[PDB]
Amino acid sequence: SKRPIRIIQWGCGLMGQTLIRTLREKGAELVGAIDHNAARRDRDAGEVAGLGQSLGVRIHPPDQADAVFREARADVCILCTRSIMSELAGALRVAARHGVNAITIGEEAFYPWTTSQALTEELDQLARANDCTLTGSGFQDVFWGNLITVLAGATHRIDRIVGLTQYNADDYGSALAQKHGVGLDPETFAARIGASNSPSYVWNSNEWLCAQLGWRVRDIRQQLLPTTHTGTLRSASLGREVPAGHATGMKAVVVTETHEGPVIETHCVGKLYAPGEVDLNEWTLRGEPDTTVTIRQPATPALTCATVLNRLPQLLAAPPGFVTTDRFTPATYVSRLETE
Amino acid sequence: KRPIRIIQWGCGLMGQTLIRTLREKGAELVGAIDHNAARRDRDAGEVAGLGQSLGVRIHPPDQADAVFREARADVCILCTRSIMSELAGALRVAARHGVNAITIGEEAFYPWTTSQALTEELDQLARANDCTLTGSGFQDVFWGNLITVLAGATHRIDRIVGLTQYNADDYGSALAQKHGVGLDPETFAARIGASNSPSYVWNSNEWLCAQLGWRVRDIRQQLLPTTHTGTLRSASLGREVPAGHATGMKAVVVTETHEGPVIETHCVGKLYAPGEVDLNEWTLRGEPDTTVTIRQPATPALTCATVLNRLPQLLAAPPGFVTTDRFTPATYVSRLETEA
Ligand SMILES: NC(=O)c1ccc[n+]([C@@H]2O[C@H](COP(=O)([O-])OP(=O)(O)OC[C@H]3O[C@@H](n4cnc5c(N)ncnc54)[C@H](OP(=O)(O)O)[C@@H]3O)[C@@H](O)[C@H]2O)c1
Ligand SMILES: [NH3+]C1CCCCC1
Repeated sequence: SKRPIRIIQWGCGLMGQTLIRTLREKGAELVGAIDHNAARRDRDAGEVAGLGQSLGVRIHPPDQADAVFREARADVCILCTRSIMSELAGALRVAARHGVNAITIGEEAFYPWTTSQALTEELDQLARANDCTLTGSGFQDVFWGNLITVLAGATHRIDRIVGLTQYNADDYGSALAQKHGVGLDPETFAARIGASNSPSYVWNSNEWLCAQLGWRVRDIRQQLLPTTHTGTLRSASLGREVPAGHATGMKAVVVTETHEGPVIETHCVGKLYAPGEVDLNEWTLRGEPDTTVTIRQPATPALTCATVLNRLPQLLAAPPGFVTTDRFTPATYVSRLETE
Repeated sequence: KRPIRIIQWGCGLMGQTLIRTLREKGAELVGAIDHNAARRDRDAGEVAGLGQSLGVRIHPPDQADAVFREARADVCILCTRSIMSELAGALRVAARHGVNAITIGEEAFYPWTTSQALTEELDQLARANDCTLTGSGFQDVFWGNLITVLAGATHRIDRIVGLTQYNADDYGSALAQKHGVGLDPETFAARIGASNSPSYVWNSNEWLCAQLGWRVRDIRQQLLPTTHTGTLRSASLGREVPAGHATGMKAVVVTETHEGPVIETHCVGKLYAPGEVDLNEWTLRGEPDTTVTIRQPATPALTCATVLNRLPQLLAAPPGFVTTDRFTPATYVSRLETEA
């Protein structure tokens, strides 16, 4: 006897709407919905997600999260809100206090152990105390992660791993556009983005690779450079026109040096696209032998959401704590989001 | 910790690569078997092209029991033949001496339906003697965990479509022979086409179904000769193949599941005209559609490196004939060492 996995969606923006539609297609049940956005509070989650039949799941503001957790009897909270642990920790604490497993697409949560050590250790203790698992997943899990380590499993010697990834700032909400400096003039970009040099998404995903490959990080160097176009580009995400020479987004170059010798160099571009530009994911393992993998035009948003859903049975089965996916076996295709 | 102790059975092109590379990863060659007249009584290091002899004389197979009793080996690597009926002799010797065996023999990757009785016999023998037998090679990642790791980021799979191509000349006589290299069209039809023996991707498609949790309903295979407009040399057979003779074999395997998804795999093993390269391109068709390309895979080096990376898992695995779908994916290993 199987029952649907019971999901609270926290963040009912572009990604959250995709997850609401897709979790139901896999046989899961939406049992709670939280969003602070004015336009969405009090609407039916089904309606907002573009379903034709309302779900009977009212979107609550976050100040009512404890009420929606107590009512919902959920197996899992999916959190699609912000990129950094400081801005995710509040929602993760709520899920943990209620003993509800949580998975976030928030990029830092993929591997936050050094970048937000104290928040991660506190959440790990709380999740342990309440007998639930927290984790970070998304596009990184396969495409900047297990894709590379499965190919490393066919490699005799690795000298260097080199990654090139690119995604469209317009496909995601304002947390991503903001992190990438979309619409900033060159001087403001340098001063706000370049100067503060906050860990890019591939800072955390390169640490995940080292953890799964069994390497120890010695140093990480990052440069954030504005991306630019010769014409004006419109940001539907931030609702701003970006004139030629203003930042259309950010290229991050991260070089991860290990004690063991190998280095991971990852170029990560989030920007507005000129006509004919597409998502990229290309990796080379340099050593013996040299191997290059190319994903032809990854459907980055769809792939993000599908790995989150495929992870859910492993998240339920996982031991309690904040357990990053480097400690899991790779995500497997799940036909139905149901549990015994 | 001590080096893993390896008997190399088959000291041809792949066996020479393994002898050189296993030592580079900190394993120790303790035995060598080869039936080739040119290699019998020579030092395995010398034959592998090392400048310093290893003190390991290549024995003919009629002396295999003697080399196993003497060597006290942890692992036998078997690089000889493609099909279980031709591998069984060596696997029986390894198992009777309680030594773990891993073969690049392609049927051994997943032989449970194609050679059921041989596999069940070897499984009980291996169990009686407290050792693990398995099949690995290029298939393990590039026709296997590469696909299932991408499947982990997929919402719905309708069809998996594979195109792979390798150079018949990179592997020695047994593979050239299996691919009908140098056969005239009539002999090809009669020996190869007519008998329709399981191509390598018959067994690898069954492995994919086992790891994705699908049940095979039917498998259909067409074997067609490959041809060139010019004469080509097989360095493995040392013969010229004139225009219109078989330069190798294209296999098309359609694997239908009870669940609905189908795996359609196109597999070409042939002599290469100038400019031709190895290929490995897969599409997961469904939601979303994902295409992965390996740019000119170094198929031989990848075959050997995944066998070595598998060794710690082969030692750890329970006794019996345990196909690699029951293992977690191969992981990059720096040092081939074991306890006590
Ligand atoms: N790991 C990955 O592979 C991956 C993939 C895609 C996106 N992401 C990231 O995950 C996050 C969500 O992406 P998205 O594109 O769906 O952004 P989005 O369209 O802005 O949607 C997020 C929703 O959450 C709301 N929100 C933000 N903070 C909240 C809080 N504390 N409580 C309740 N609701 C809150 C937002 O409201 P407002 O609009 O009012 O702020 C919005 O409705 C972003 O930071 C993005 O970078 C990660
Ligand atoms: N951070 C998300 C947006 C695209 C890159 C990886 C997933």
